[PDB]
Amino acid sequence: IVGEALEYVNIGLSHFLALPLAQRISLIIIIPFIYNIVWQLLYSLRKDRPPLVFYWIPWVGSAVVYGMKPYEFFEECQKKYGDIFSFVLLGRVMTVYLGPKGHEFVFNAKLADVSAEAAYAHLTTPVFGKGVIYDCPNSRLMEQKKFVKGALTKEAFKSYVPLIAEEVYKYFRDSKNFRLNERTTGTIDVMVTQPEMTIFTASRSLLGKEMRAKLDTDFAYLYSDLDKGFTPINFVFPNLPLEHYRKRDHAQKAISGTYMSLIKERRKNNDIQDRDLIDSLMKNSTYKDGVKMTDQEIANLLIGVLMGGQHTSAATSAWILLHLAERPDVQQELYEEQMRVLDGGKKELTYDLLQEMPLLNQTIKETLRMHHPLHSLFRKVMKDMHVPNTSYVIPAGYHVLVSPGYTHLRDEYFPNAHQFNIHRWNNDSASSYSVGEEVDYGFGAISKGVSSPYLPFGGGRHRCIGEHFAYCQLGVLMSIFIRTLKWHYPEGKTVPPPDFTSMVTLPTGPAKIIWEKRNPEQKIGGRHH
Ligand code: HEM
Ligand SMILES: O[C@](Cc1ccccc1Cl)(Cn1cncn1)C1(Cl)CC1
Repeated sequence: IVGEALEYVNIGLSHFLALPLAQRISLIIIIPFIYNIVWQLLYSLRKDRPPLVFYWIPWVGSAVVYGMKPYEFFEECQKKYGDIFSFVLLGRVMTVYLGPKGHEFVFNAKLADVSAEAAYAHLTTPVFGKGVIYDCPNSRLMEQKKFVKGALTKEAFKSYVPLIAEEVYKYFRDSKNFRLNERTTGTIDVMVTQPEMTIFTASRSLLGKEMRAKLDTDFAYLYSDLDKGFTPINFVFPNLPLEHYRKRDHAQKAISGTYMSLIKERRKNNDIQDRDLIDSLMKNSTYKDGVKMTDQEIANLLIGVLMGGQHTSAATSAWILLHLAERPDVQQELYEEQMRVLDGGKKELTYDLLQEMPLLNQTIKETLRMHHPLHSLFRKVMKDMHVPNTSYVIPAGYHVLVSPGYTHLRDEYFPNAHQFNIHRWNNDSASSYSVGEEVDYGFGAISKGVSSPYLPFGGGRHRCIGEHFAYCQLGVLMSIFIRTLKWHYPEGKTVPPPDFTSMVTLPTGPAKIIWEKRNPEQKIGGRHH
């Protein structure tokens, strides 16, 4: 009968629970291994799902290959499966949609369909603090971006340019990496100098002289502490009780405390001007429902703004230096533009004159094409998503992944994509531009279409608002580098490959260049010890 088989189910169960633990832990790995494999083969039979990349190790998925070489990973998947495909990543299912259609499917997705803050809050909230960026409803984000943008105006950039210039010259004068008054040539690691120059120039201009002054003290170590807490590791283990995580948390409290100290001091003195982003957020951080940002939230939002601009910009100036190091022809061409626009150095650099340096701006544009700082952008899917002109459905709980930086490197959209060529942007020197209709999500009119193959600043509701600041900063910095120095590689060295494991696609260090003064006898004035 069949009842006697049912007895043997029970018997077999009892014999299973009595196996030697050698065989039993052997089975606790062999069962999920086999089940994973069986599940994938079953999955490939669904026609309402994008092809899923095969993987051996459950939960881990394609994490290794994706983690180390994501563009190579995407190209292989693209050849095998086309532009839409899925892969497992440390517990999650990522659906990749490559190319301009993918830009459109993700950046222009319905607010109800996808969530950025659901993807990122665990990465950023620990670092920035509560109440801001991804620790708040999207509508709050939209207004925060409006608040920050309102400090990032043309009139602010006119005032930031000499402050940024002052910092670059102070760095050339005082830093051990240069000391131009004492040395006429030297070797630097751009992954040491550019992060420093970046935080010095961004602090001075966006936070002001007090906050810049504090980076000359041991307080600077908190920034370094806070900086470590910004790592992909936060995606799997956002909070685990080790030391790294406590120095981070301490840094957040300590730095936000310093900003709040200055904010409350400015208000108690009625010392509220138009100097910096701090003045600006103090005068302009009331939401449309009338709720005012707290001083804590203002401080946290300052941290997020500085942190965002820090890693994107520092990686970008590093790459610019690295590409130009093997292109003395491009340095020469940029130097001639500087001499023409600044009347042989006699004109002081201003924001308006920066806008008349198309080749310098094209050099930034081309670096951002070859080295998009963020190789992958994510959203969590909130509701089932039908993929147009397919029968594909992306179910809620999945994640979508868009990669404009991958398209940046495709010969079909950029001929000879792997060649650094600033002249591919001749008569097209703008950081970005909308080829047509606009829309406003709450922080200004931006392009409605997100189909450009070039999208260094993303698009849609989550689009960057830092692009003009980053061009101002990079522009001032590279204008001074060009006028002051020539540089090249040590023998046999060339452009390093990207390190894709970090949060930005920074160069693999150490990435060293050799500088020499164009004018060995030129002195940088000012007092120093
Ligand atoms: C070369 C420099 C930069 C590049 C290439 C860059 C790139 C991007 C990209 C691709 C996004 C969209 C992210 C997504 O869709 O998930 C973004 C968003 C954003 N960025 Fe930047 N960024 C840069 C610098 C900056 C700077 C300097 C600031 C501030 C001064 C900044 C602040 C922001 C903010 C507030 C968002 C909005 C995020 C959201 O709404 O979800 N970024 N950036
Ligand atoms: O978009 C960011 C997050 C981010 C967004 C706004 C402000 C700061 C940060 Cl760090 C990075 N970023 C974007 N612009 C500046 N930083 C990443 Cl790390 C990709 C998810």
